[PDB]
Amino acid sequence: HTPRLLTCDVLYTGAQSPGGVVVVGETVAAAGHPDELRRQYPHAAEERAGAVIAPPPVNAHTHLDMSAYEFQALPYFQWIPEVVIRGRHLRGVAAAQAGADTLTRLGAGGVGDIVWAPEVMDALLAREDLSGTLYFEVLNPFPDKADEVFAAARTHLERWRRLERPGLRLGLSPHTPFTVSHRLMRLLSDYAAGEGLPLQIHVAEHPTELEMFRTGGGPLWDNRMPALYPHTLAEVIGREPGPDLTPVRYLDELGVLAARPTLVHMVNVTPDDIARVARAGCAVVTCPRSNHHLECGTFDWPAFAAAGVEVALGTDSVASGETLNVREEVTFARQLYPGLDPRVLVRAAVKGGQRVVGTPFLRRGETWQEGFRWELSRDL
Ligand SMILES: [Zn+2]
Repeated sequence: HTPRLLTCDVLYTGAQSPGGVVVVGETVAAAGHPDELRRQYPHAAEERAGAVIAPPPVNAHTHLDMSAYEFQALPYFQWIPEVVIRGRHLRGVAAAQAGADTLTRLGAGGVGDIVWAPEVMDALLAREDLSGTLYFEVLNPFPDKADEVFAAARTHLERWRRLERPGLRLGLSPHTPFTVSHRLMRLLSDYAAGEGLPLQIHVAEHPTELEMFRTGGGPLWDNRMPALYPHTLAEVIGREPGPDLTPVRYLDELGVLAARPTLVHMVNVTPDDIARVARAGCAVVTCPRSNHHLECGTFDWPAFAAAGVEVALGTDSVASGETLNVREEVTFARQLYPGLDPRVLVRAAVKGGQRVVGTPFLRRGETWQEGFRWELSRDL
């Protein structure tokens, strides 16, 4: 027949750069380094196929439905009006179903979705086109309410666990280290660890979070809505904030990292925090655009990579992440980390995410799919 050599900047079948794929008809003949290919197929016509050739990326963290409650609980979300405004429509089943539709049109790559409304979980759990993990979000900073909140959450979880099918599993998501009491956090992590339920916790997203764990105050805590929290952060976390404390150290000493939960954002951490995460074997999900729009600072990917921590990519909800298309986060991340090997970004988008949410192979014999050529991606 007639082989075609499609070349790209980064290929992921470990990622390779430069990259290339020889296609014969609609079948992959070979995939690897391009020079190897031009030498193996001298008569093959070449085609510049764009920057990336790889399976559709996994959106390891997003919210297809949210609550005014979680917006109200986080002061820094309010400081960026556009985010609150954009987030208002992200309520209920209809909006969630439309989001899932978008994910499917984008390549049907896996997804790590945080769910708020029980009715949304009912609907998404029944989506035969989705794959990944649906994490039920739990939020309550009052120690005295921990037992009852846990019991209510467990009931829902036990019910849904029976509806769970291969490819789309149920997960749990304690909101943050400061909107969930220390008692409820441990009840949740222990339960999930024992039942084999994946976990995702938003940690150290904004710098003001690290500040209050150190001083008990600052722009976040001092500007919260009083009725939504106990009178002191100490009451929420069960210990006094201090100079040597951080939300990560808090979770580590609380014994929550023992369950190997996936930590989201993780922008404002210290070298010691990174060491604790690496030791525990926790994976982390970074949402580039979201962090930028929420003025949270920048995730230190090179530091996490050097520590050997598994990194995945997410877009976060569209309120702060713009779109549900992770291909766009890869582009953004390339700009954020000039010294970081682009191959690391692509591998993270695909393999990293798959490992977090639970990947098509691109090799000889496999059907060549246009979905592997990112430059041709359509969200409609
Ligand atoms: Zn989130």
